[PDB]
Amino acid sequence: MDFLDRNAAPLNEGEWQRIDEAVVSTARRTLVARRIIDVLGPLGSGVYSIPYSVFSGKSPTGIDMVGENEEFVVEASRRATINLPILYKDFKIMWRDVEADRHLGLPIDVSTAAVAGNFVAVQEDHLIFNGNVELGHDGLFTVKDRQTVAISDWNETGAALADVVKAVGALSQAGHYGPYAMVVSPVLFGRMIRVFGNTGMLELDQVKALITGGVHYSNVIGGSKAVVVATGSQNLNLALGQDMVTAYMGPTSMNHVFRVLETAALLVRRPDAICTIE
Amino acid sequence: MDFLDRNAAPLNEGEWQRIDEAVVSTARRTLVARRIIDVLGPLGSGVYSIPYSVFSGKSPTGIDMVGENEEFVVEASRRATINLPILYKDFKIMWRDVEADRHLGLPIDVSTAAVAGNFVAVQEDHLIFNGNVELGHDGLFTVKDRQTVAISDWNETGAALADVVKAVGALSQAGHYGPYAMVVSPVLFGRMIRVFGNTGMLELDQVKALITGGVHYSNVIGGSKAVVVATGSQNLNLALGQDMVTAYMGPTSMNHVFRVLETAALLVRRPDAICTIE
Amino acid sequence: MDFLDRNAAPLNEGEWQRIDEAVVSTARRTLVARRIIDVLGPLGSGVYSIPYSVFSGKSPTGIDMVGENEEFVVEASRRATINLPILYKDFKIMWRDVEADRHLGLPIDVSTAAVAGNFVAVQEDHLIFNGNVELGHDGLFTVKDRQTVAISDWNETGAALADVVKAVGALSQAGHYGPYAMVVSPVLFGRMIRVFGNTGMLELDQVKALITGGVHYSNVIGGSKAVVVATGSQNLNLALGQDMVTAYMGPTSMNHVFRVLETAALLVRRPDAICTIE
Amino acid sequence: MDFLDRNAAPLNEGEWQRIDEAVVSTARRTLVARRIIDVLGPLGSGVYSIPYSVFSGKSPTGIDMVGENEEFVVEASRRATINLPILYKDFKIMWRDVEADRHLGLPIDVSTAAVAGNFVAVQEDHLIFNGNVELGHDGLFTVKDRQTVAISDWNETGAALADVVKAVGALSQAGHYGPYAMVVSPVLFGRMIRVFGNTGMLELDQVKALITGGVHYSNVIGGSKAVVVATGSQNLNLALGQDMVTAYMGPTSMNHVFRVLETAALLVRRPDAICTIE
Amino acid sequence: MDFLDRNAAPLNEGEWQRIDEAVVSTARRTLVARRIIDVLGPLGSGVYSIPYSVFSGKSPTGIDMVGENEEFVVEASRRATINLPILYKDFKIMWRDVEADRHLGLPIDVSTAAVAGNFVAVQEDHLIFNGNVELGHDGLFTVKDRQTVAISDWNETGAALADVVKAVGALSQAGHYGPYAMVVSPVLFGRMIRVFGNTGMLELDQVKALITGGVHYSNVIGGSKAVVVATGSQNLNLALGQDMVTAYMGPTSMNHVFRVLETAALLVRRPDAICTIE
Amino acid sequence: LFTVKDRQTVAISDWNETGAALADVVKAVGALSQAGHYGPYAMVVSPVLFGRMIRVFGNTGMLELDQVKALITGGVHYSNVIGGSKAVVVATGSQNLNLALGQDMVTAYMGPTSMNHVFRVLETAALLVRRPDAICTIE
Repeated sequence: MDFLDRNAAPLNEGEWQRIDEAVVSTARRTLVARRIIDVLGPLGSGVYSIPYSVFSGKSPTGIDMVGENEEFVVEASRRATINLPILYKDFKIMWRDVEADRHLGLPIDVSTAAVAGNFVAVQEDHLIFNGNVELGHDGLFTVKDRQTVAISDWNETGAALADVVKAVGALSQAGHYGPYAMVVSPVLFGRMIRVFGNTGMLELDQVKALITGGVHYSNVIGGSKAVVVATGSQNLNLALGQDMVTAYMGPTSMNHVFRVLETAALLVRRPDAICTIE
Repeated sequence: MDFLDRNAAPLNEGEWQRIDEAVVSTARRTLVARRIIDVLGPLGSGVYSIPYSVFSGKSPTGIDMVGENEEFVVEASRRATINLPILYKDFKIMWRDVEADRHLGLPIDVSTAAVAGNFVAVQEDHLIFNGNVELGHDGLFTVKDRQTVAISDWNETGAALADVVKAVGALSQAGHYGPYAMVVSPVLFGRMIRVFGNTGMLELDQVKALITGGVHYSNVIGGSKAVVVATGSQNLNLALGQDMVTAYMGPTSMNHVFRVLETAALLVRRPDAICTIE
Repeated sequence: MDFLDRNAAPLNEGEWQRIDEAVVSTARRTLVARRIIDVLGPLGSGVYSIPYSVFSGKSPTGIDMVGENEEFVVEASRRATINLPILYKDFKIMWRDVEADRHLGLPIDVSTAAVAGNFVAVQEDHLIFNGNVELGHDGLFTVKDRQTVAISDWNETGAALADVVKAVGALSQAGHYGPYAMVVSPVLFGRMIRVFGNTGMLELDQVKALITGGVHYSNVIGGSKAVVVATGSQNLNLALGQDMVTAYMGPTSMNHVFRVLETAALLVRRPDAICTIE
Repeated sequence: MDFLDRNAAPLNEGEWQRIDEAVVSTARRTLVARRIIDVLGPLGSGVYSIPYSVFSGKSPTGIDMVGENEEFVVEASRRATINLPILYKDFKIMWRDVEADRHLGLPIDVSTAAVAGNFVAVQEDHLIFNGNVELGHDGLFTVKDRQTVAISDWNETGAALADVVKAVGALSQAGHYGPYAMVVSPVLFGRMIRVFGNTGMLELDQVKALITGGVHYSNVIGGSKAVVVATGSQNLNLALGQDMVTAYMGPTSMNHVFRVLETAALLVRRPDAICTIE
Repeated sequence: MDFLDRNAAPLNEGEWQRIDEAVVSTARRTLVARRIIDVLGPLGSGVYSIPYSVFSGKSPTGIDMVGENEEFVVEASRRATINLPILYKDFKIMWRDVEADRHLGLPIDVSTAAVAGNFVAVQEDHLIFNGNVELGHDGLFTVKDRQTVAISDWNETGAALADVVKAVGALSQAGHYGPYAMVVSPVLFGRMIRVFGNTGMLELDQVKALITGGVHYSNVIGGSKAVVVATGSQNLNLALGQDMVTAYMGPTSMNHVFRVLETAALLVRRPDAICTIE
Repeated sequence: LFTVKDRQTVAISDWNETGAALADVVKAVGALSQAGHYGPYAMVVSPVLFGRMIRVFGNTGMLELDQVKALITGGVHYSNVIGGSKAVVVATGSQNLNLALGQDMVTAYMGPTSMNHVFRVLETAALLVRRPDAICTIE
């Protein structure tokens, strides 16, 4: 394999294991998507593209004593295909710090790696929620066949629950029963909590009664928007390629340079399972 | 056995284990019934019908120093019998994807299986709650000897708690003490949460105090209805036959074709334990 | 051979044995034609068409002291070829019945196989007597030079003997001495069970005394028709390719489908050896 | 098995051997239906219900050169289930008679056992011919799609033969040929004992010459009734769960109670195989 | 591999050997594109898509004494992906012909196989030259950045040579030297068969003396059209996933269906290597 | 080939003109292309017509027969049995036509008559017109 040429770096196995931990544990905290979008794979380092079906059509289910029908198939409305981009960010580790570790035992400050891990995961969320124009990707706020609901004035105490009930209505019309999850921009999340009124309860918990998969803010979603997602590998997956990892790129100047790379793409297999409120 | 002729498919043991997981984990999330109706069996692949007792009559319990009575039996009001239908839905796996897996190692996208698992489980819920006319089955909203309560206007803050107290009254009159569970249509679930009033509490939690088995929405229950169920193998079971499984059916065209099949039926042994609100 | 398969089928040997026995035993019960007409063959599955000779004309015959002449040759009035169709019907054995046998112990319902056997035997019967229009076959009621005898009203006692006498006159006038056989539409066969005059045996018994090859009936013969045949492997043959057999065809849906097939054609070698009472 | 067992019962092997034989030899003289209908199985003591197929409808057969078409599949007009009742009576052997037998040789009184065997055999016969309304079991006289013939007086000579001719004239024209069988009520069976014309054998012996599979009568059948049956497991079976057997139900006071029981039901696979003269 | 396999198919090895050869030897006479373009691979049955690089642009080269500068890197004008279609047709061998072959030596009719091989080869040729709009596959006549020449009549002498000179005068001046190749429509290919002036060889043989890599024609190409190609894998390849092969798709009725399939697409790495005369 | 009812046909031109025979072959190959048949085509011509193809095709300065032989890569042929002005164009190969031989041409001894030895040449042959639309007749 060895594109991940960790043999040529100076960092010993302990320093690698601590870099990998400082990346992974920063991913786990930073990502919102992998809380509501299930991982597919990881597939392998070399996979450049995925063929995947779109199951955008509703169809009946077979029910009989014996099984005398063949019309009760599921058939792809189309076999789409998607290329897996690279998300990457780079951090230096100064050669003096490696020398200090290897002689004195003052250990490498891997927080540079953790900051790269954050700046990659932020981009991963941005790709997943907002899509990306220039790669020709689509995301939950761009995929064209999705459901949509016109957002009401969420400064009124009746608004957000009603709009959630509209969204779950439109998902139920598609035949996507629960469990639903929802992700909300901070501009609206700071309203669901803010218009409790004299009725004296947070709308966030009122909605969390219905949207049993939970609600999240994400600063990545610009402006007033929300998206309701019927969760599961039946509807979406996040296809990883090669999971979030740090690569060595040789030195530049005397310093060492490393790259965090991540090759993930969003498989929206069922746009009818997505309902944006916007 | 080998009606489940998984020897003839190309998919290796790993690809089968991942299909089985992608089915089972989709069932577990999708089903509401198996949360409030206990499984019976699975009985076996070959069982076509079940004889089962109806215990619809209340009777005294023996209490003595020694045991000098024989009138304190439980006797079936009738031995009914029910045929176990097949629920099924089919999905293709394209031969190219199997070739890609077996050579490149780009793995089978089993989400086709998961989508079939969903479209079967949705039908299983539909059969259990709404019955099925043409199989001659009955369900919780059709079984004829059940209790019933006239639903009030649940747009009023007093309504739903009062109607639940009526329903638990009528169950207690049958001698079905708790724990009760309740399933509610979304049209009413979006009202129990919506008429908190200035008293500023969700009726859903107020009812969840009394209906300690919990409350669920299910889009399967059309219109304004609810059903209250005194849970347990003493009152109901879901008899499986052969638990939710995927079968291979040979190829059609070059493609492979698979079937999810499930043979379950609802044993309403005690209609007096069911009380619909409608 | 091995155009059929025994081995990919799910059935064990005892099930094949019961299916084949139920087929052969329904054929014997139903193949009226193979009582009055000899089987040529069965020649084998590979035979597709057969050349045969028709001797409709009559010719001079040699009487001389030395035998000088050579004009006296048997000339086939036409020499022809007939194609052997397939006669087939498919019966479907449900997977659940195999599963019940293999685990519970209830034997297979081979009644479907017996009904397929009957529908094949009846199709062969209909072919032999009436002939398939699309294939351009000739049947005993549609061959061109047969002795047409006008039928009288068999409600008069002795009329069926009178018309049998007419038919056996017409056949005897054509070089076809006995033993004749006759097949009767059953509405007339019931009308032949009368005590004949003062005679002290049935009109059926007088007819059998005259038609020593026996009287039969079959559903296919149109209302109030009958046919008298001057039997023997000269005057007529039935040519069999593959004799009636069962073949598996793989699954359809998930149920096992089996085919009963036979290849048969009527060789009317002497169109004068046939008399239809109509 | 062991639902019946003989180790608990008091009797020595010879007393069982006599009680069994005194049952069986009283049944045999009374079982009429088992003469005209094939027994299926007996399938097993625990067989509670049977799936079976009813071929009321008719469909075309394949006649074509290559056999391309697929439509020519045998389809049951309905698939049905039957529930096997228990037929039984309880006969009590008083303990003193046994205790006498052990010491004074005076035989066990078996006459109660013979009476139970008679009552069971009579109930079997009645269930088969007349059916039972509570169990919803149609009988040979009451199945819906049976053929029917408006009976004449049978007080002319030949009217019984004429109606038998009508009945064979309606099993034929409906796919069934012989060997037929028939059962008549005794009032009519006497009216069939006439010398038929100048023929020197009884009209009963004519009807037997036409109905070669046997003519019987049972006092179970009321008024002017007869049923004509196209014999053979392709059409009808008597399905036996438990063939008639004696079971020890333990004591009562100190007397011994034994049960004769039988489990038996009529499978009517082809309704048109039945014709009733009525 | 095993997505196609021959153990399930009925044929003996010689019947496969003849059916394969009757495919391949009918393809060979018809494959024109494979004469003018290099086959790449075949890469593998499971190769679903290919990344490839399009060098439309031009950039400076390093010419300097030390080679200090870094800018002189080859950059693709775009990086692109192509999805390999399946090219196929289904040809049916009727079971009777095989069964005849086993018993009477009459050969399997291979002519259907040759017709399928022809239709596949024709579709390959059409896909390469003309492209397919639904798949979005540009062809040699339709790629955007190809060179073009406004055709003359070709009804003067030398006009075909003059237009060929224009085409080589536009592959040269664009980085491509020979050996060129060319394919013309037959209407024009006939118009190239003139004796060229006083020269004593055909104008076709002049064009072949200039276009040493070969001149061909295919009826697939409509009207006045010709394409001139700078051969070699540096510019174009035909990428093959599966080279043309026969696959057994199982039975249908009892007949055998076989599929000829091929997976193939045109890689246009250098668009300027193509010039169309049109 | 000249009788099968589902065959393609072209109206024959006056081959006493120059180029008319090539133009008719162009029509026939057009109709076979429209039918979905590509070459190698073959052709057979009555000698009364075939001789009319041995002309200088025109300014092209070569024989029209060599033009047709370049367009019809199975070659032009002629026969006695194609009576009058007719030609047939055929998309060759077992995919379209076959000639089935039972017994390929052989001599058999029939014995003496009078005393002169009689011999019989025999053959069994029939035409498998597996695709009538693969035939186009110019007539």
